[PDB]
Amino acid sequence: RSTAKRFISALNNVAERTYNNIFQFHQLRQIAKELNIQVADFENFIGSLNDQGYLLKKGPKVYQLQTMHHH
Repeated sequence: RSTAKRFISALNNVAERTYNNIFQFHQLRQIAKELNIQVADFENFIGSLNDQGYLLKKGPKVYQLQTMHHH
């Protein structure tokens, strides 16, 4: 769960700093690579985060992060 938490923390910070909660699938993958997250199946790792509520699909390739922000 530490890995998923670290990944969500990264998305939360990107969204806060950029005033933008939209991420394409491959952009999520690039962030995961930068954090050295290695999972068996990235698609269903993302799918699990969708199931948990962190990401909502906006079409099959794009996601909206569900987060509080400060700005």
